[PDB]
Amino acid sequence: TRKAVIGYYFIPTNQINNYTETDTSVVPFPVSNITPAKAKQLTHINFSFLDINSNLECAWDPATNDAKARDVVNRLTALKAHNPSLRIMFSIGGWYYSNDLGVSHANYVNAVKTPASRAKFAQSCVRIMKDYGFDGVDIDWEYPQAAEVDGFIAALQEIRTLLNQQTITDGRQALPYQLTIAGAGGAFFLSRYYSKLAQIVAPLDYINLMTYDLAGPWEKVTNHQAALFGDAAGPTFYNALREANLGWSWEELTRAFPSPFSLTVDAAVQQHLMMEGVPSAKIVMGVPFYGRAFKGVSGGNGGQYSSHSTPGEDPYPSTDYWLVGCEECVRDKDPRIASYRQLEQMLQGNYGYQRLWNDKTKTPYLYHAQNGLFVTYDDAESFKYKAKYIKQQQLGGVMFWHLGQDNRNGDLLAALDRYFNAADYDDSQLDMGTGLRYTGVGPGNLPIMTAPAYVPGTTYAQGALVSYQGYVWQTKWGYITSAPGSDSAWLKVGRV
Amino acid sequence: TRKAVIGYYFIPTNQINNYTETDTSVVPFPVSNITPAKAKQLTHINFSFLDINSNLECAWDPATNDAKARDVVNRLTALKAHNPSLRIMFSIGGWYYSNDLGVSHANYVNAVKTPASRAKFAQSCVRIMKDYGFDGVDIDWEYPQAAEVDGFIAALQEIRTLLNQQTITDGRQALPYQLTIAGAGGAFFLSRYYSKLAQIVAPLDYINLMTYDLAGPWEKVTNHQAALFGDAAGPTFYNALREANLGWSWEELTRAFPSPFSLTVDAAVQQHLMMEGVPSAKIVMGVPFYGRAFKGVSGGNGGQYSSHSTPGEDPYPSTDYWLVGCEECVRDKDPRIASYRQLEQMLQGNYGYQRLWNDKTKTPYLYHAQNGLFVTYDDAESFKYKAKYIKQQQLGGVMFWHLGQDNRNGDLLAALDRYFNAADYDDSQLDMGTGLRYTGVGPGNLPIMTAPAYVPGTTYAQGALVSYQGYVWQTKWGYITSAPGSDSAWLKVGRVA
Repeated sequence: TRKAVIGYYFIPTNQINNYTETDTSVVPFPVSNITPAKAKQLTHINFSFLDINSNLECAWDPATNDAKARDVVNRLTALKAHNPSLRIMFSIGGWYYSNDLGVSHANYVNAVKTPASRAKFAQSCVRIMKDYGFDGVDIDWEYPQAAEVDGFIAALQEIRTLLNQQTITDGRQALPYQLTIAGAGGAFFLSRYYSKLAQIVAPLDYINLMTYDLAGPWEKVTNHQAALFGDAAGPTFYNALREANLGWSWEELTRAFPSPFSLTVDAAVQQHLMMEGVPSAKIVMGVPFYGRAFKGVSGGNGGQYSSHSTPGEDPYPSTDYWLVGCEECVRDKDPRIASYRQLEQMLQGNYGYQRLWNDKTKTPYLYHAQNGLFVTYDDAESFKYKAKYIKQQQLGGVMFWHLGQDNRNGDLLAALDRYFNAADYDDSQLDMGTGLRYTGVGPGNLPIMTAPAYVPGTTYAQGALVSYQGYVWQTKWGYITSAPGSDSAWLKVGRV
Repeated sequence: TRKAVIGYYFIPTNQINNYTETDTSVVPFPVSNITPAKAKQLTHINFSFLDINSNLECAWDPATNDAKARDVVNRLTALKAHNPSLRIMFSIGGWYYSNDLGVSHANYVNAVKTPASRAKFAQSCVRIMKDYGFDGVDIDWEYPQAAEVDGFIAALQEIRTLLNQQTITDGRQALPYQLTIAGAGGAFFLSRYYSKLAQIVAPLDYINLMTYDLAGPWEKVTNHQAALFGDAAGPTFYNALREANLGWSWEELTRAFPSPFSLTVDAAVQQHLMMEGVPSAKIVMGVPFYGRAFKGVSGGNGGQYSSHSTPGEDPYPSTDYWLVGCEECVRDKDPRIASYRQLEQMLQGNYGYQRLWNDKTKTPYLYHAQNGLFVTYDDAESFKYKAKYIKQQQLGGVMFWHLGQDNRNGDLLAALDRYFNAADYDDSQLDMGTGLRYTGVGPGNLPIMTAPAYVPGTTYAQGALVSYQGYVWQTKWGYITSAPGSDSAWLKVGRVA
């Protein structure tokens, strides 16, 4: 099965209301830049962002010029002429609109509260999809909290029901309408709904993990924002998942969630696979097409794992654009983020940057020794390892934020497509390194094992293994006189 | 309020059938050894054991000569003439009949299954009680678990309802029929029903903790079977309660169940107290009137915490009776257990036992330097600390297994009585020592705390404290924008006044 390649196309309301394909000053990345070749390398384009209004319905930004909006969307859907597998999805949410303190947060909370609120919300998602010509719905609520999860789940189910009916009604069996969500790519936010991952994922074609922003100025120690594997020399974090409402035992929690642990792309993917009912084929790995920059770093590790003096607040609470060479940072008034396109130019401009490589995390980074700058980002090389991991772990594919950040030749997207589909690319010898892998074991990723069948009447010593009801179990202490599943002394450690 | 003093009177079926008060080789401890003085020192005597038969009703072992049984019970209820507060309870169960692999285990499981079976069983309990002249019912199922707990709870509630009505019907308001259970005194068995303790204890007058047998042949390191507090030098154990179906977060389980931990009497009592809805007044501390012996002890620490080579199977497989001076052991064919009466005599003979004391555990032990023997037991001195602990912790009293193992003068029972009631005994300055206390905290013994009210729309740093909906909560990581509650970021750490 072809791996999914999901790229966000983000466009601000002001750029839509002023849409142009001839003036990068107003619209830096017009649809016209997605050439036929890029169109064939993508399987999905997530148009972003729409929101949920006080009427509790899916809707565009109130200031959007609907006529200009329709025209932008029509240019995207026209790209399907170049690739019959392409879907132009639309995304509702995003950090700005849906975070706890975001402008429209109450609407997300409220929209999923009742059967009637959900019905109306779901119906609006499909009407918007049909009216503008989209091929599916992606929800990016960052993020529902424990008490809102059941409602969120019911809303996704409602949408799934309506989309499946629409697919039949429109004769889209060949390219069914889809439903996806952008999911947390780190344990802190993931712990919000982790206990009910199976229910959340059931109605989706894909859960796109935002496995990036795993480091940033809000953290005290500089770090890679999307390390594939862990580096013992880098910071470690509290494993928030051991506090999710799983209802598991101490041994179960401890073996699934070692803490502290390395916040990596591999950790997030494995944490999802540990849950029963979360198929690997639905898990999509997100990657960033931008880097995060820090100032005030020390030496000795090329800028890595250093204290820094970068403001973590948003918006950027200053006017000092200190990321040397970053012209884009000036137009966007923030030196803490830089598109791969801009980073590539910075590197070729003799601005004092050195490109270093961390072979544990399998990610690149820039170090500016003169000014004390550090930049964590991804490139075509880090993408070789991530693509090989996606194939080995049998994941659904890759997702990225965002298309306007790739260079002019579209190298990052082309690389991803190459790694999955080129007949002449062979990564069989690609060395995945010795970086730290996440080793938790949960219900959904237990090893296959064998053991004598449990025998009613037998007394078992500590450490004894038996098979019962399809699993292999082990005793936590001795003189166990009752069966696995009835006597708490047993720990499920293997399957089949 | 007077502390309870509950003593088990255990008599095997063969002893009931051949009952005699003039032949110690037939009946080692007849009821006549319980003088009026001793009767006054007790508040309860638990006659043991009755059982639950295949018809799922409370019943005597079928081999019991019924007339002889009534005569034995009559001798016990006659004791009430000397103490208007004394109750002769009867106990259903015990290890032999009720353990998972015991001869009547299925009858316990099946009797509590449905409303109909529970009604029938409960009625049988009250019928036997009235028929034989008992004053209450004690259930000693060792131990219900899993799916059986809800049924067990419902059966206890039913017996309660029936006893309360029987009390009124018989005009027994001055001495109401009572209901108690013998409860696990160690975390491994306790973990079976721990999550539902409040429900189990609600219909009870008392839950008598079997806070002994915390060490034995079945363990590889020698140790005190009933240490009051922990000795950092002794073995520690896996805290099984952390595996019970509680629904607590990792932090909550870790704070409530330190592991490894010292298996002590104080641990069991505090573990019951960590659960909301379990009043100290209903908790009764059990103490042993017997000791456990081990052979093969390496010397150096008086035989404490040493490897040993004592058989663990039951019955005793050998014929080798290596407990020097324990003739009782010879009669009973087991050198691994001996009554305080017998241990006192062995201390008396010229056998070479050194009576030693562990000041952390507040318990005595014997050490036979010569033959490499170690005996863990309790005596009048260890009872001083346990009795003070009972008073300090506001527990309901003390329970013991069993009356027949006290010395002939009944010194152990008299000591317990003295410590709770004698005007001329004063433990106000008795030093409880520096032994390890159980310090787990569970929402059930959550302290009063004070913090600013949670403010919606605020972002909190790691470790921040706020008050919200009756509790004080702490953040486990930073940038917390969610409200305290089920949300994973907040930890309940205290109660709001």
